[PDB]
Order: sequence, then structure tokens, then C-alpha cells
Amino acid sequence: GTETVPGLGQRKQQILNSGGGVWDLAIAMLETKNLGTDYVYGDGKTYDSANFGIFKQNWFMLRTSTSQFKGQTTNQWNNGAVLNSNLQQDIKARQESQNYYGPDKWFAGHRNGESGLSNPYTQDITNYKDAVNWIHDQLASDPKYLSDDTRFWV
Amino acid sequence: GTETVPGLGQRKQQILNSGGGVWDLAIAMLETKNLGTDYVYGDGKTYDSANFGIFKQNWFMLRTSTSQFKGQTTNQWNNGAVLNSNLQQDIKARQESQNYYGPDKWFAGHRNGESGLSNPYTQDITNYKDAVNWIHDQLASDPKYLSDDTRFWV
Repeated sequence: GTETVPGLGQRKQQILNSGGGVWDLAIAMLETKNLGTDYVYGDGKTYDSANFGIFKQNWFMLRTSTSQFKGQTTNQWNNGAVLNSNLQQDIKARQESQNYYGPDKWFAGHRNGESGLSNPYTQDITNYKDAVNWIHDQLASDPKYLSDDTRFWV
Repeated sequence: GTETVPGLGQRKQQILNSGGGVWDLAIAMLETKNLGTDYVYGDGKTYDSANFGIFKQNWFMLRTSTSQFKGQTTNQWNNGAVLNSNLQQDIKARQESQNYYGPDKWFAGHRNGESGLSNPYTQDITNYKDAVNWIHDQLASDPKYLSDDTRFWV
């Protein structure tokens, strides 16, 4: 459905002004209500499972597929927390990660980490991918949704 | 299958050093044998159908979904020819186009233009997507394929 979140429109514009596209906005919109990074640290997870930034990218993905973190170890997972305060780096990391894995494998590793890359096409990953695509379709339907306070949720 | 193409490794590394990811390399690899732009001008097409750059992006997609050509008209289609000699702009245009439409719609509009956006899941579009994914899998199977002269063709 849809809900109105006061001030969300300014944050959408900040994401688009910081290198994000509509597709990035759709992913972030699914992950948090406020397009924010103020969920609990690591979204409560640690090491390769820890989540950072507006997309809740996991550390496994960051350390294997971004210019900023490639080659870093599982033990260095707290390094990902800089994405909670640097929106430009957060967006660039997700785009690089998707351009490394391609969209199908990026979805799988984003959702199921390393085990997801072993088969991107299970139903659980499909459900997440379908939800992002529905949200993108809504955002792409009218330019007003790129700057108003409308949130599409699944 | 596979084939060896002299000079291909140089073009692979230029793509990966000019903003492109392995995902971009897979798409370009499907579109031309030499990762080049020296097919006939527009690939023999004109106006919204004309193709430019190493991905053979069409002018309809360029004018509707990139920052460089945003808002331009069908009649301005020769403006896309700059992509035939500016690889950085070529790659950035394709990545922006995909972030605007999302991967599934980008594939559909890349393959079938504006009408593809209305029917994005035809067998032909699916076949094209599956070809890119297979090619990406082959590139990703050994780091040497990112700099050697091996082409994977479908």
C-alpha cells in the first residue's frame, strides 16, 4: 500500500541528488520507512551478516564487490558503519555491488548473503525482487512521487 | 560458445577502467564482437531506433532516461553519436538508463524500444536477458577472462 511520511520527499531528493536513481530509491524505500540509517546498529547482526546504510547492504556483499571495501575481512565488519553517515558512499557502494554481480545475483546476495549467490532463483529471493519491482513501478508512474511524501510499502 | 578475438582484452580493461562493471562488460560482449562502436552508423537505423555506443543503446532510451540527453527530441537523434567515441559517457548513460527504468524495463526498452516498455517479458526479451546472464557467469568464472582475449558468444 501507500502511506504519507512527513519530510520523506526532501530525503528522496537528497538520495537522487547524491548519485541515486529511481531504482536505488525503490530498494531503500522497501528497507526502511524513513529512507534512513538510524535502525539499530548492524540491524542487530554482526560480521558478514551485519547491515549498513539505507539499503541494509550486508558486510559480505560490501567486502566482496565494492571499491570501498573489497578485500577487507569478515573481522573488519565494523568498517561498513561509515555508510551510515556517508550517503554518497552508500549509494556508490550499492551501485558498484550490483554492477559487479549483476541484478539477479545482487538480489540473491543482498537477501541471503553468500549462500544466496549459490542459486539466485529461489522463491524467497523472487519475493523480495518482485517487491522492489512493484515499488519501482509505482515511483516511475508519476514524477510527483520522486519529491512528495508518499511511501509505497510491501 | 567461446572464441578468441585479438585486442579484446584491451577493450575489456578500458570498459572496467571507465566506470563499467563486469555486468556492463557482459552486455557489450553480447552486442558486438570487438567491444567497439564501428558498426554501421546508427546500426542502420534512424530517429528513436538509432543505436549508439558499445551497447547499441537506442535513441529513445537515451533521450528518456539519461542525464546527458534528458528531454531531447526524436529529431535530435544524431546527438547520440558522441557515444561512439566517448566510452565514459557511453557507460554512464547505460547505467543511468538502467537505474531510471529498472533492470527488467531497461532490458525491454533496450531490446524493443518504447513498445518493449509495454510488454517487458516476451520470449525474445527473456532470451536476451538469459544470454547476458550466461555471458556474465562465464566472465565471472575466472578473473583471467576480465583481461584476456576470450569472447563468450550466444
